[PDB]
Amino acid sequence: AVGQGERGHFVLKSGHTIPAVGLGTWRAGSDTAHSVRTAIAEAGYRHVDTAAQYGVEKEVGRGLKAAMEGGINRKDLFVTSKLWCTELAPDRVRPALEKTLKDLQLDYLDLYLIHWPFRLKDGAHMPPEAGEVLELDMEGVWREMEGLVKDGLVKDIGVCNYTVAKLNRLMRSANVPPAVCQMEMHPGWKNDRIFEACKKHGIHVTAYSPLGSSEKNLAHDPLVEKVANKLDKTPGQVLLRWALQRGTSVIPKSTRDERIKENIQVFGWEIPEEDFRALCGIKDEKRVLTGEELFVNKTHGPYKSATEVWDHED
Ligand SMILES: NC(=O)c1ccc[n+]([C@@H]2O[C@H](COP(=O)([O-])OP(=O)(O)OC[C@H]3O[C@@H](n4cnc5c(N)ncnc54)[C@H](OP(=O)(O)O)[C@@H]3O)[C@@H](O)[C@H]2O)c1
Repeated sequence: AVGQGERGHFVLKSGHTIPAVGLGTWRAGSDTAHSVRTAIAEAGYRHVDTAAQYGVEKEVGRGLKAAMEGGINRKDLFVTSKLWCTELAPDRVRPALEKTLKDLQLDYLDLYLIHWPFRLKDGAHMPPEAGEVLELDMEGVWREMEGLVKDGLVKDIGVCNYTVAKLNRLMRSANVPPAVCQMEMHPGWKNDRIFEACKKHGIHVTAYSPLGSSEKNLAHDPLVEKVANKLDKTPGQVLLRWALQRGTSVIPKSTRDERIKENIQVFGWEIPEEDFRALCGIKDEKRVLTGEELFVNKTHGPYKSATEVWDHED
């Protein structure tokens, strides 16, 4: 699905549109403001993805402000933030959003996501010590997030890093189902299982770490590079276009102006079926972001391995 032009977009269940390409901001650092302004004003991005836990929201805010002061309406932008683990209790949801909106210098978010489906204690360590991973009242948290929508502070709500079982648990109790499920997706980790479950429920999927992140960057993968040279495009452009053809929005992160400009030029051309199949053919070995260092305590639990974080669905 698409919108057409570099204004390509997907449609959420609420009728609101999400631009197909967004700017990621994890580890964007003290360049964040510049990258956000450049991406929006010069490269024509209309979607920014951030989070409180990234520590860059104030910077994103200054960037968004500068971009809008140059004659772009707030309505045209799509801003996503995320509710962190330590704030996953009903009475912490609203204060967390207000802080995010204040740092971003906004009055509403377009999308507010559960960052991870795990509650952490205040002052939790990495890895977490005994009793620092707490019990999650998912139903109560989600009810409060529905209230944010009702008040108009958030236009849509959703989740990240979910399993099929956790999705079913949420879908049982929810009045407003999740608009978006944001997941690690790239060649080498398709996660078709979660994608199919989201497709069934009409939930839109955003591919995070679409280039394999910093840790396992795929821009010098032999197969990706072969396709890139064949089509006269960059490896990044191929990786991102591959995702759009699967039907997921993408949020590639870069702090370099030229890469920011490149990453959105993924419309008006396609990856042929043979090349698409070859990239899908890369085996799903391992994920870059396991959540092990955030939630796994091997000795005391309650989560003693990475497979327990993903409900044994790998
Ligand atoms: N929900 C979650 O839990 C979650 C988890 C991970 C990520 N995310 C979100 O998704 C966004 C993207 O994921 P990610 O930041 O992990 O990684 P990514 O976008 O897959 O990869 C970014 C890395 O590739 C480089 N890069 C960017 N464009 C390139 C190109 N055209 N050619 C070659 N290299 C390129 C970047 O370096 P330079 O910056 O130096 O250009 C950076 O090192 C994050 O910023 C965040 O918004 C969410």
